[PDB]
Amino acid sequence: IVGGQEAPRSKWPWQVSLRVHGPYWMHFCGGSLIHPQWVLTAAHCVGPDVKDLAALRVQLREQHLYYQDQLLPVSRIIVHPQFYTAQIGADIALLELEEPVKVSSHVHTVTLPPASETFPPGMPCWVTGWGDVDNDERLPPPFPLKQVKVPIMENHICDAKYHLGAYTGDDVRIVRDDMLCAGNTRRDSCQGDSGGPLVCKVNGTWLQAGVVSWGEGCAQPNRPGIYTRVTYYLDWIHHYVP
Amino acid sequence: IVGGQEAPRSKWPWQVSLRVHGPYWMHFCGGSLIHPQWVLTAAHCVGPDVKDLAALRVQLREQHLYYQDQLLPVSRIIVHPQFYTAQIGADIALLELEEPVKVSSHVHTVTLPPASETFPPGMPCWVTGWGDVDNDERLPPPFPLKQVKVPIMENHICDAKYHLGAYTGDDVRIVRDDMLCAGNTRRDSCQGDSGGPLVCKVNGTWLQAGVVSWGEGCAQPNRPGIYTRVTYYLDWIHHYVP
Amino acid sequence: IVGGQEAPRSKWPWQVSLRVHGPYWMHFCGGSLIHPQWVLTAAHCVGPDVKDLAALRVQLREQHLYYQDQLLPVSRIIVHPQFYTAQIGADIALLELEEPVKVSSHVHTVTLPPASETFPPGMPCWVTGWGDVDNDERLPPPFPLKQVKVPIMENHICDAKYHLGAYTGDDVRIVRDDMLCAGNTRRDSCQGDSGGPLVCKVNGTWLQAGVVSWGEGCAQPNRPGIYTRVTYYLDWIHHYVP
Amino acid sequence: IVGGQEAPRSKWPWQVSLRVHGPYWMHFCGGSLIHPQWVLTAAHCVGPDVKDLAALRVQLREQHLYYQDQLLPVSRIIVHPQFYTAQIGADIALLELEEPVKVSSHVHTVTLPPASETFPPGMPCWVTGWGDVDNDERLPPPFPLKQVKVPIMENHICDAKYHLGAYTGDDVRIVRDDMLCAGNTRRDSCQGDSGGPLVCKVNGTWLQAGVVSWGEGCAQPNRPGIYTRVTYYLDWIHHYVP
Ligand SMILES: NCc1cccc(C2CCN(C(=O)c3cncc(CCc4ccccc4)c3)CC2)c1
Ligand SMILES: NCc1cccc(C2CCN(C(=O)c3cncc(CCc4ccccc4)c3)CC2)c1
Ligand SMILES: NCc1cccc(C2CCN(C(=O)c3cncc(CCc4ccccc4)c3)CC2)c1
Ligand SMILES: NCc1cccc(C2CCN(C(=O)c3cncc(CCc4ccccc4)c3)CC2)c1
Repeated sequence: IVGGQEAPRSKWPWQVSLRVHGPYWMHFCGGSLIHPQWVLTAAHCVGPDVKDLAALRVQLREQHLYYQDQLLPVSRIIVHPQFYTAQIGADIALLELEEPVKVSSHVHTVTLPPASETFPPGMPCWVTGWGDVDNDERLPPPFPLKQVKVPIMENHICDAKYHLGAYTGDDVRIVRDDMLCAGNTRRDSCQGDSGGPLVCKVNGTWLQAGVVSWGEGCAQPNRPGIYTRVTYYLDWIHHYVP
Repeated sequence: IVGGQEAPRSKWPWQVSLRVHGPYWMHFCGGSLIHPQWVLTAAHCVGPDVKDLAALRVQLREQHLYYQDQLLPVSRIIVHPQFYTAQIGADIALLELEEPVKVSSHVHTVTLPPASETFPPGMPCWVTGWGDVDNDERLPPPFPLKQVKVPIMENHICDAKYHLGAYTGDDVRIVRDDMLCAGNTRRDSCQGDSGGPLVCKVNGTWLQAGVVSWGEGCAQPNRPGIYTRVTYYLDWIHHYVP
Repeated sequence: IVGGQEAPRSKWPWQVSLRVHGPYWMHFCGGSLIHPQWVLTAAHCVGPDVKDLAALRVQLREQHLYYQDQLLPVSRIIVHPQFYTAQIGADIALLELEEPVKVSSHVHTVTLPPASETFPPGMPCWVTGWGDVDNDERLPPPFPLKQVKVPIMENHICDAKYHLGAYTGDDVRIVRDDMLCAGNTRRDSCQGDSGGPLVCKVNGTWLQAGVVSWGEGCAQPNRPGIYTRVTYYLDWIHHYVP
Repeated sequence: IVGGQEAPRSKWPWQVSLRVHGPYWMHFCGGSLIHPQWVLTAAHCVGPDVKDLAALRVQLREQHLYYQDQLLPVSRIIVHPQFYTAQIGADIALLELEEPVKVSSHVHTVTLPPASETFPPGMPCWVTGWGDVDNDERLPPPFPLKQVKVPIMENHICDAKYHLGAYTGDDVRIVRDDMLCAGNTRRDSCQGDSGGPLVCKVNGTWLQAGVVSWGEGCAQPNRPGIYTRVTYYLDWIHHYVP
C-alpha cells in the first residue's frame, strides 16, 4: 500500500495473506474470505503454472504479519482458465480451504457486489494489504496491515491515460472491460498487495469491487492501479462457491 | 544464447547490438540490418513507452562487444501500434539510422522472407546474439557473439506444449499466429538476445524468419523460445522500409 | 544464533537490541544491561568511526523484535581507545542510557565476573541474540530472541584450529589473549548477535564471560566463534560503570 | 583506480592481472612482475586461507582486460607468515610462475627500492590497475588499464588523519610502520586494484614504493590509500627472489 495508514484492528475482517513454504512461511499475496470456506485472490499469485498444494498456506486477518500465525491448509486451487498474464485479463482465482472458518466479529466474509454495480468516480473506496509502500520499497517490520482510500477512474478514461507516452494505438485497449482502475500518484496498490481487495462502501455496506492485479509501477504519473473487476466474474465465482 | 558456440567472424554480417546511454554504452538488445539504413528489432526493446532517441546508439557487427565500438545515431524509432506486451504480440520495431550504412562483405543486410514462407519443422535455422548463456547467467567477457542451431516447431504444437503444466485453458491461445517457436531444453535464445535474428537457410538464402521475443525462461522443459513471425508483419515493415 | 532455539520469556533478562534509524529503527547488534544505566556491547557495533547519537536507540528484553518496541535514548558512547578492528582486539564498548532503567523481575542487569574468573572448557555456557541463523540466512520474522548452549574451547586449542587451512604462521597468534572461544559447526553466534552476551553459570550464578565479536563465518569447520574476554576489560569498565 | 585515466600502451610493462577460475577466468586483484619468474602482490588477495593453485592464473600486461588473454599457471604461492588481515599488517605475497617470462619492451620487470629509500611528503607517484573507478562503481568494459598520479603522505601525518572523527586512541596507530600512504579525495586506488603497484620515479628509475592494500573506502575525506611498504619487506622477498 502506497500512502494511507495502518488499518484499525476493527477494519477489514475478510483480509487474508497467502504464504509460500520456504526458509519460513513467507507472505507473497493477499486475498479475501468471501465464504467461510473460500478465499478470493488474483490468478497471477498462483499461476499460470500449476503449483504444489503442500507449499501454500492461508493466514486470516492479522494486525501485524507473522506475529500471530495460525496457518490454514488448502485442498484446491481453482484458477480461471482464461488466465495467462494480468495484461491479457481474467486475473482471478479461488482457494477452497481444507476446512471452513468459524466466523467472528474480527473475522468474517466480504460481500460480493450485485451484478450491476459499476463503482463510478466519487465512491469511497479502500484497498488494503501488506505489500510494498512504494516502488522497490518494502513494508518495514512489524508489518502493519495498511489501507488507503483510492479514487475510482472510469475505464475508458484510464485506458486513454495508459496510452499517454506510449507507442500503442489509441484504438487498442490496454485497460480491458474485465478490469477496473483506482488510485493516483499518492495513493496506490503495490507488489505484495496483489490478490487482495478493493472495497467500496455502497448503501451502508462494503462491496468488493476488485482484486489487486497490475499496473505500470505504483503511484506513478498517469498510471492508476488496475484491478480485476469482480462483477465480470461472478458467474465463474458462483460455479464454485455457494 | 543457450548452448551453441562463439560465431565465426564471417558469419552473420547483419547482426547488430542496441546500446543505451549510461556509465557506458550498454548492450540491452540485439537487432538486424535489413536495409543500409534500417534496423529491425523487437518492440519490447524500445517500448511500449516512448524513450529518448538521444539515449540510443546502434553498433554494427562486432566480434566482441565493447571491444571496438563505432556507435551510430538513430533518427527514428518506429513501433508497431498493436504492441503493449510480448505475450499479447506485435512485438516488432524499426530503427531508422541517421545515416545509411556502407555495406561491405563483413557487414550487410539480411534478406526478408516472402509472405508465403512458413519455415516448417526440419529447416536449418540459427539464432544469434550476446545474451545470457542460461537463465540468470550472463555472457561472460570478452562478450563474444554466440550462435546456436534451433529446431523449429509448428505453432499449434508449441502452443499446446505451453499448456502442459499450466492452468490455462487448452482452448485459450498462449502462443499466437503472429509468433513462431523454436529451440529445446539445450539450445535457445535468452535475455539480452531479444530483438535479434532467427535465420533459416531456404533454398540457398539465409532469410530472417523471426525476431527473438519471449518465452518462459530459457531452455526450460516444454517451453521453446518464442519469436515474432516476420512474414506476418511484412506489410507493416514495407510501409516504412523501401 | 546458529542452532539452539527460541528463548523462553523468563530467561536472559539482560539482553538488549541496538537500533539505527532508517525506514524503521532497525536492529543491528546485541548488547547487555550491566547496570541500570549502562549497556555493554562490541566496539565494532558502534565504531571505530564516530556516529551520530541521535541515530541510536536501545531496546530492553523483547521476546519478538519490533513487536512491542520501547526505544531508549542514549547519552554516551564509550569505545575502548585501543579499538580499530575486531581481529586486532579490544572489541568492547559502553552505552550510557539517558536515564536508569526501572529494573524489574523480567528485565534486569547481568553480573560481571571477577578478574580471576577463567571460564574453562566443559563449562555450561550460552549465547543469545537475534542474529542470522546461518551464513547469509537472516532470523526469519517474527524474529524471536534465540539461544544456544555452546562449548568453550581453550584459547590455544582454538588458535590451533584457526591455523588449519591457513597460511598464517603457527607462531603467529590469531585468537588473541583478550579473546575467548566457544562454539562448533552445529552451534554458534552469527552476524546480528555481535555485542550480545555469552553467559556462564558459575556456582549457582550467571556471569558474563564475553561479548560476541567475530570469527570466520558461522558454524564453519575449524572456526569457533570468538568473543571479547570480559575479565580482560574490567578496569576499563569499572572506570565508567559505578 | 579513482580519477586518472587510461594508461597509454607503452606505460607500466610490469603490471599484471590475477585471475580466479569460474564461469570465466575472472580478474580479482592486480600484481607486478618483479622477476621474469616472480609476481609481487598483496597477501589478502590470496590469503589467509590457502588457495587451490589449479584455480589461479596470471595475466601479463593487457590494454583491455579479457580481450587478448594469455593465462600463465602458477607453481607456488608464498604468503607472508605474518599475514592475517590488512589492518594487522604484512599484506604481501609472491606467486612463482611455472615458467620464466620472455621479457621485452612491452612487458618486463619493475625495480624494487634499496633498503633505505624513503619517498618524501608529496612525490610524483603513480598507482595502476583494473579496479573500481569509485566506491561501488565498477570499471566498465572494455576494462582498459587505468593510471592515476597520487601524492605521498608521511605516515605520521596519515595516521593522524585516520584518527580524525574516530574513537581509536591518538596513541594507538592505525597506519603502521610497514605501511605507506598515498592519495587524496580525488585520486586513489580501489577494490580490484589491491595487489598492484605504486611507483615513484626517483633519479630516472621507476621504483615500486608499495602494494595496493587497503583503506576506509576509496578517495574519502581524511582517508588516504594505504599500501604495504615494500622496503619494509625486501629481505623476505629476496629470500625467494633472485
Ligand atoms: N499499483 C498497481 C499494482 C498493484 C500490485 C502490483 C503491481 C506491479 C505489477 C508489475 N509491474 C509492472 O510495472 C509491469 C510488469 N509487466 C508488464 C507491464 C506492462 C507493460 C510495460 C512494461 C515496461 C514499461 C511500461 C509498460 C507492467 C510493477 C507493479 C502494480
Ligand atoms: N528462451 C527465449 C527467450 C528470448 C529472450 C528473452 C526471454 C525472457 C522473456 C521474459 N521471461 C519470462 O519468463 C516471462 C516473463 N513475463 C511473462 C512470461 C509469461 C507468463 C508466465 C509468468 C511466470 C511463469 C509462467 C508464465 C514469461 C524470461 C525469459 C526468453
Ligand atoms: N560465528 C561467530 C561470529 C559471531 C558474530 C559475527 C561473525 C562474523 C564476523 C565477520 N565475518 C568474517 O568472516 C570475517 C570478516 N573480516 C575478517 C575476517 C578475518 C580474516 C579472514 C578473511 C577471509 C577468510 C579467512 C580469514 C573474518 C563473518 C562472521 C561471526
Ligand atoms: N583506497 C585504498 C584502497 C585500495 C584497495 C582496496 C580498498 C578497500 C579495503 C576494504 N574497504 C574498507 O572500507 C574497510 C574494510 N574493513 C575494515 C576497514 C578498517 C576499519 C573500519 C571499518 C568501517 C568504518 C571505519 C573503519 C576498512 C574498502 C576499500 C581501499
